[PDB]
Amino acid sequence: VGRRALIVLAHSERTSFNYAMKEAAAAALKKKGWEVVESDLYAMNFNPIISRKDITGKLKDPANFQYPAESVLAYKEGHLSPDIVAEQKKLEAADLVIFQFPLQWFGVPAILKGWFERVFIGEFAYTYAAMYDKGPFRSKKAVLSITTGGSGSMYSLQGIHGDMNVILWPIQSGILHFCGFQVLEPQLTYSIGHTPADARIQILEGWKKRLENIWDETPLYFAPSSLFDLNFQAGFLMKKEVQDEEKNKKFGLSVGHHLGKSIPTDNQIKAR
Amino acid sequence: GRRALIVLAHSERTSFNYAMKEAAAAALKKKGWEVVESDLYAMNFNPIISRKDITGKLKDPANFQYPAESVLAYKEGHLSPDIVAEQKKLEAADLVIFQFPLQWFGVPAILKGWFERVFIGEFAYTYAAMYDKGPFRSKKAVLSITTGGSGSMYSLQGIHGDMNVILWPIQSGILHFCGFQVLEPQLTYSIGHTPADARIQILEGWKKRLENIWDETPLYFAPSSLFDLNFQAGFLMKKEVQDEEKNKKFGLSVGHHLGKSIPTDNQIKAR
Amino acid sequence: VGRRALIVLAHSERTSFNYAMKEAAAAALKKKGWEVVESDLYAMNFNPIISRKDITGKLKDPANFQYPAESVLAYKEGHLSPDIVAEQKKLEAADLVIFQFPLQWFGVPAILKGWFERVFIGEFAYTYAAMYDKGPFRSKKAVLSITTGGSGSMYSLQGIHGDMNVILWPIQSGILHFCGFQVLEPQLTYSIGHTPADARIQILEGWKKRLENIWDETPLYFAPSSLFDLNFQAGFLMKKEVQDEEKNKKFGLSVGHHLGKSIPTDNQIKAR
Amino acid sequence: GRRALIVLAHSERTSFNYAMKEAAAAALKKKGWEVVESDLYAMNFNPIISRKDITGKLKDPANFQYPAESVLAYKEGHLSPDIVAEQKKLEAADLVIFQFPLQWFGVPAILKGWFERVFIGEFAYTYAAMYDKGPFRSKKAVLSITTGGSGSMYSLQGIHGDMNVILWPIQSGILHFCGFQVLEPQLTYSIGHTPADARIQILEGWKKRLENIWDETPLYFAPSSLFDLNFQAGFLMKKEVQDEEKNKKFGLSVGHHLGKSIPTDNQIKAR
Ligand SMILES: Cc1cc2nc3c(=O)[nH]c(=O)nc-3n(C[C@H](O)[C@H](O)[C@H](O)COP(=O)(O)OP(=O)(O)OC[C@H]3O[C@@H](n4cnc5c(N)ncnc54)[C@H](O)[C@@H]3O)c2cc1C
Ligand SMILES: Cc1cc2nc3c(=O)[nH]c(=O)nc-3n(C[C@H](O)[C@H](O)[C@H](O)COP(=O)(O)OP(=O)(O)OC[C@H]3O[C@@H](n4cnc5c(N)ncnc54)[C@H](O)[C@@H]3O)c2cc1C
Ligand SMILES: Cc1cc2nc3c(=O)[nH]c(=O)nc-3n(C[C@H](O)[C@H](O)[C@H](O)COP(=O)(O)OP(=O)(O)OC[C@H]3O[C@@H](n4cnc5c(N)ncnc54)[C@H](O)[C@@H]3O)c2cc1C
Ligand SMILES: Cc1cc2nc3c(=O)[nH]c(=O)nc-3n(C[C@H](O)[C@H](O)[C@H](O)COP(=O)(O)OP(=O)(O)OC[C@H]3O[C@@H](n4cnc5c(N)ncnc54)[C@H](O)[C@@H]3O)c2cc1C
Ligand SMILES: NC(=O)c1ccc[n+]([C@@H]2O[C@H](COP(=O)([O-])OP(=O)(O)OC[C@H]3O[C@@H](n4cnc5c(N)ncnc54)[C@H](O)[C@@H]3O)[C@@H](O)[C@H]2O)c1
Ligand SMILES: NC(=O)c1ccc[n+]([C@@H]2O[C@H](COP(=O)([O-])OP(=O)(O)OC[C@H]3O[C@@H](n4cnc5c(N)ncnc54)[C@H](O)[C@@H]3O)[C@@H](O)[C@H]2O)c1
Repeated sequence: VGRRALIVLAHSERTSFNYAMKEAAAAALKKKGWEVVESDLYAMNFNPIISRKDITGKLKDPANFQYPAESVLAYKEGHLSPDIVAEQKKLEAADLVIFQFPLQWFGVPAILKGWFERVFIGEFAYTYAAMYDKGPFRSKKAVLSITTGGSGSMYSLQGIHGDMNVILWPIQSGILHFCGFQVLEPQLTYSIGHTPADARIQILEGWKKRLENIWDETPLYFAPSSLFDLNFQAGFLMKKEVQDEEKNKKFGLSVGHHLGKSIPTDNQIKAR
Repeated sequence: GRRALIVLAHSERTSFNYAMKEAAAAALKKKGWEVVESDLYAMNFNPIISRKDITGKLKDPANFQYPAESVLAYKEGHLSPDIVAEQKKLEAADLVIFQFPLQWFGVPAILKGWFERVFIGEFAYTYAAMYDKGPFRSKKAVLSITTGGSGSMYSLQGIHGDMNVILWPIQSGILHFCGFQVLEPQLTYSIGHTPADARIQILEGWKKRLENIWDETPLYFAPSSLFDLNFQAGFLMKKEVQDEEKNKKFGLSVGHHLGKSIPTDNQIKAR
Repeated sequence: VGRRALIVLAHSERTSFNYAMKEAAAAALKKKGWEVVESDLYAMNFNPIISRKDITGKLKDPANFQYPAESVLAYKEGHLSPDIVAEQKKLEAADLVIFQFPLQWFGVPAILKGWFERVFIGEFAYTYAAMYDKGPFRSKKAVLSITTGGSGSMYSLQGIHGDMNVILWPIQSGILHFCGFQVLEPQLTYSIGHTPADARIQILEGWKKRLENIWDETPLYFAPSSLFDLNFQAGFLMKKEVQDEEKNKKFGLSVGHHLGKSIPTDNQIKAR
Repeated sequence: GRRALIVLAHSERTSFNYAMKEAAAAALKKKGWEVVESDLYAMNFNPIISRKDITGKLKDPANFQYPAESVLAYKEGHLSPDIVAEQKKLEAADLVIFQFPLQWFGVPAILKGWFERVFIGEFAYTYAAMYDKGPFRSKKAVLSITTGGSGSMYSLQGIHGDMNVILWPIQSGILHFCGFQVLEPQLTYSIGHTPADARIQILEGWKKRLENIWDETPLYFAPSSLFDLNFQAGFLMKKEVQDEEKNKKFGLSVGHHLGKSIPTDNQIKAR
């Protein structure tokens, strides 16, 4: 029939390049016969604060409330807040998830951060049994599309701000891959606010061209979970024999699994 | 007679996070500190940047840009009063303690929003004064983080990976960027599977540390003097500093790894 | 706690239980280091009728006068009547607002009703941009303290008068929450004039005990405004996908958002 | 030759509310009604209950209670003359029309005050005779409300919530409590966004309705016969009526929802 795509947008202004890049992605994907659902978080007045109000039924323990535990029960028993559930249905349907946002304080905007917190509940988005490459969204692909005010030189190995690969790691590994997603190469649009209108149009056309064949792309490299002992008594440490195979190599596996050695160039930006 | 701000991002008074805020307040007051708080959930703090944050005339309502508009609003004094209140707390504060649970490898959304609305240009950073030359070089900040995951999971060989990498965007990208000297984070791992007697110990450990907090060495970040702070040079590391570093085996920091090894616990232990 | 509290009182007699409960609240709060400001509306000879006299400057349109529009301009340009402005300053300062009044005709007294009408002006207390949980007083907490002549059985589900939750809804949702307030559990003191002296003393002591730790209480549940399309073309209706998630559930969200189903027990009286 | 009272709570003669008062007067006179008015703003009506409302000897000036004192003052005939004047209008009136703009989900303060000062015990209610057995069971009342908000906002799925809930305290708690049979309210939503052609239609609709107003079915309120009207029983619903209602899916009314569903438009449409 054709595949489904979710576009999460974290910018308040319709006049923004971020909004322009959401519209371009929708356009490009529909024209290739994709169904396209959106979460325009500001337009939705999405609520990004985790609270008791997120559970609409009986709390297991109202006197000693813990959001991890309570939210998971509420999912299983089906009395999560309906605004959460609506976003979860969009994700279950979605084969590709595009996150369009401006980098703010080296991270996702608060409203997108809150979306992850309220929507990516246990049992739904991760278990513990099944982390990382074995997680519930291993069927799905995700891509970050980020704009910055700072130039790309500032996020180079020798830039004042430092390696962009380090900045992306918590989001791409810690949030997206943790839940199973195969993470595609991020679309980095540097110093957008010093780019003249003719060149922005080019960037949009570049973005649209990429989305034509997005599904065929190689994902970023993360250490398979098979390299680790996935149980508590072992501490989720990297297997003793994998440490032995890696002792000799000069490069580490990834930004987070640098292993006290060099990080593979553009681990979080380019695939191999 | 120094001042301390405690920012707390947890909704429940029954939490260990709340317990660690109370312990810090206690310990600091007893050493003659003034202690101001921002309990963000109790304040029902609003973490979403919007036009409503500027209370006066916009420079350009048809083409609104939060960076530029917020900065004018600071200079002309028509920021939203809830923002201004937090800024006054910071101007007064010598030490800032951020108490929060790690959520999705980061600060909670409400604390993230606080940074976004409160750390406005000209007030918290300019670009002519970045990093060690920034407006808060007089001040010290420390993260106090709790996790659900065990510390083995955030070791070099842990499933989740090096905690130094996770802390970098916050400690360098937000705190140091604005000038703060960043102290060793208080990392309290897998708190919900720590027995009661050991939690009591952790609180007492926290209180003991805060007695002599001010004397501590800060974490190492590359001085901005190692870089060409102008656009034509690209804010790249000076050509002669690259020459001095060519030979060394370790990089400077997590973000300035320079394609080499990261100094062990760059974001966790001081030099 | 160097926090501020406003106590609005709508009873004419100093000999009243209502006055006794104002005094008890002031006592209890001061002793916990609160600043306490009062609006004793009868003692102030407060004027509760909206008129042109409420605007002291130039009317925008004297031939076709509309209090909503004119009052809002007068706030922005700073020429509201000084008696209104005085009350507004009390509100801006106040973290907690306590309304102490006798139920009169299933509602607030006329003088308190007038206070709402003259003091809760647009831009100050509400905009249509920011309604309900996004409103200007989301930082503040409010509580109703109501006395009745009728017994509590009369306002039970099977009482002659009917559910008290229905009676409170217009005030707590329509007035307090509309302006942003987090609304705490109302203090309902039923049939006070047929309570023996020893039990009245108990009620006062109960009230004082509650106010010690008032700030830590959970607020009443109102449907978040994030469940709705906050714009005119959509009709401020509940989002289409939230209605889909709620179609199946047996209980409605609140007294006003009952959705043609059962109302959550004591939605306007107890928190969850 | 029946009589009608029109109570109006709007200050401006240029208002749609005033236009709807004039239309009702017109329509009713033309059908041979006598029409008395209470234009509360024009009367400079005083809506605050005070001691000044009793003009004779108080029973207990040191411990004053408005319920008790006002009732004695009615029986002994020394109520304030402005109250008495309004009471005479009510005694004469067969139909009472309340024309007002919704203000804060309620009647305006001045109309609220009118109820408080005019609807005194013994005159408008006793505890002997509440609801359908009350003194005004001979009379009919109708609310004519204008709103600024659109009707979608007061639908089951509207931001503001069910308008049936909003009307309940007024129609049941004030009007029916005193005996009135309450007719379907005339709801004129978002009048200030209605073009002139459609306003003319609404007025004509109002006038057409008033021609045959007296024949209309009233709104459904639970008869007081479903309850034990005595204090020892607590004015609770009879044990055998609860038994008849156990099985039904819909409750009786908005206030007597009985923990179940409210009958659709209980306070807006007759059954
Ligand atoms: C709180 C906060 C923190 C921040 N922190 C960081 C940080 O840590 N690091 C960092 O690098 N940056 C940071 N920034 C900067 C931020 O990343 C940039 O402001 C953002 O990336 C710019 O993207 P935009 O879509 O908002 O741009 P806009 O300025 O909204 O858009 C750029 C230009 O494109 C124009 N345009 C829009 N659509 C079109 C179209 N279809 N065709 C042609 N022209 C078009 C616009 O009118 C405008 O002139 C921060 C900003 C904020 C508010
Ligand atoms: C949305 C979300 C995302 C998350 N993502 C991550 C993630 O990416 N990585 C990660 O590692 N974790 C994650 N977590 C987990 C989070 O780090 C932990 O839940 C948190 O750190 C636990 O601290 P707490 O204060 O919340 O614990 P609590 O359960 O509130 O406290 C722990 C125990 O201490 C007790 N206690 C309370 N006060 C005292 C006292 N005074 N003295 C002694 N004992 C006391 C409590 O009663 C309880 O038994 C996430 C959680 C959420 C909600
Ligand atoms: C116009 C009007 C309409 C009304 N409509 C309704 C209605 O629709 N529904 C309804 O249920 N009720 C209604 N009522 C009744 C009203 O709610 C009650 O009369 C009111 O709540 C009683 O409170 P009070 O403070 O006036 O009581 P009071 O009678 O003034 O006080 C109660 C008792 O407590 C004593 N007392 C005072 N101070 C102290 C103290 N410090 N310690 C101990 N004892 C003390 C007093 O002397 C007295 O004996 C209405 C009343 C009016 C005037
Ligand atoms: C303090 C306060 C609180 C409020 N609270 C609420 C609330 O909680 N909820 C809510 O929904 N609303 C609320 N409102 C708004 C109120 O409900 C509306 O403003 C009011 O109902 C609109 O009717 P009006 O008579 O005032 O209209 P107007 O605007 O005075 O008149 C309506 C239009 O009809 C025209 N018109 C006048 N006479 C005629 C005629 N003879 N023929 C044809 N056209 C004519 C007028 O010129 C105008 O264009 C509140 C208002 C105030 C002042
Ligand atoms: N990390 C951050 O978020 C960050 C840091 C610094 C600056 N900024 C943003 O960048 C702005 C910097 O402005 P500025 O005063 O430094 O000037 P500018 O950088 O916008 O213009 C001057 C410089 O631009 C460069 N440049 C390259 N191509 C150019 C072209 N075609 N035309 C003109 N200049 C060209 C040149 O090196 C020149 O020295 C800030 O106002 C802010 O918006 C963001
Ligand atoms: N709810 C309450 O508690 C309360 C309290 C007091 C007053 N009120 C009432 O609420 C009113 C608030 O006014 P409002 O916010 O409803 O005004 P509004 O936003 O409805 O007025 C502007 C209208 O014009 C339309 N419009 C104009 N140009 C347009 C265009 N080019 N394309 C599309 N649509 C266009 C807008 O969509 C909108 O419907 C007050 O004046 C008062 O009457 C309500």
